[PDB]
Amino acid sequence: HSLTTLGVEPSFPLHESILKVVEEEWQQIDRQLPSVACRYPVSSIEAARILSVPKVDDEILGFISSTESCDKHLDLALCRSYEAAASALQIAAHTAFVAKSLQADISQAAQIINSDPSDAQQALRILNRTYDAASYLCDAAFDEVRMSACAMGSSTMGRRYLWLKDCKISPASKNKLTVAPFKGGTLFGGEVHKV
Amino acid sequence: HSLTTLGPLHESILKVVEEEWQQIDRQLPSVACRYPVSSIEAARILSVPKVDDEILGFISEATPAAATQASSTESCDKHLDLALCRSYEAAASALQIAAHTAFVAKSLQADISQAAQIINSDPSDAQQALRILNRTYDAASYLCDAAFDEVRMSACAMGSSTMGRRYLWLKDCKISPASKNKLTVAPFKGGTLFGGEVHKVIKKR
Repeated sequence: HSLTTLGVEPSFPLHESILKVVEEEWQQIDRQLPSVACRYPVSSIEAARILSVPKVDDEILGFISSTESCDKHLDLALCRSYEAAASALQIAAHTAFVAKSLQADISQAAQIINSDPSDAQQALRILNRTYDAASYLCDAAFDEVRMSACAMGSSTMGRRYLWLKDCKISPASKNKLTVAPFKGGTLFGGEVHKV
Repeated sequence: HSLTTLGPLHESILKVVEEEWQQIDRQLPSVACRYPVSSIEAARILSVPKVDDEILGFISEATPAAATQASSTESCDKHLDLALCRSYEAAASALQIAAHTAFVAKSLQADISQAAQIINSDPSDAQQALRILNRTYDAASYLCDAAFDEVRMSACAMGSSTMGRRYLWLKDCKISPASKNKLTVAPFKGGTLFGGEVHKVIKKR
């Protein structure tokens, strides 16, 4: 009857908690990306290499060794976008595995319930596991949301530096415009009183 | 007990990522039909932010013009802006999918408990529980599908990020334009920005 878990026990409106998650990440778009290493462990050396931010080949660096400040900021933005997306992928990968196990468990319980509705205790034990898996999936979905919000914030931060790189305004005004909170809609939000 | 749904796990995930990476400079697939979202709020959030005319006008007026320089970064700049826009869009799409995933996950858990109560009370209602479980079975496959779509969107974002960085790092790289073109459009393989193609143009120490 009352199962239990250690976790959370033509229009599709956006959930209010999703909006809140996005808005809070966007209050400070230039921050470190949350690690997902402990909750969504990467399952292999291959995935591991493919998930890490790709390095600039030494071969290319050999042929290189005042927008340099811009160049570093743009690189950082792109690196964070990649990192936020890699994390979302790691989570999605975990979700796939869980969705699958949950599916196998449902069939199992169905098979028990069918073979004479009396082995309730067994089927109810299996359902208790599925219920937990469902809670986990809902939590994983909110983590995916958070990562997307971070990726969107980094993209935005990058475009802010890019669009201000050639105009002649004090570093103060440029910095103010670049770190300002983001609300979606427009790139700079709208510092009406720039001067 | 015959459950059904109308339409190498790790291997499958790798395949999708690799397929998207064969052409990193490409338009993103739409999620509007499969993962529709509504509200003035989500519309503002999901669309790539645009530069406002008052800020754009201000930037322009503060942008000096003359002959001299001649080295207009315009090209590179457009490539970088496109990469960051695509990164935003790929992420926003993954967000729409995630939103649906939260909804389905929560619905699935309410159904599981409903089935639990049925078989907990008078087990005789086997067919009743089976119909509830048949629905949870579908929701679970939906979730697996959504997870693969999220993986796809993430791979696209990573591809776009990598494209942006290839243009950024080749900018002041003292190599010919033909070599730069080749490295930039090469398939992305992970590990390094140009790995898999780099050696075909520059040997290592």
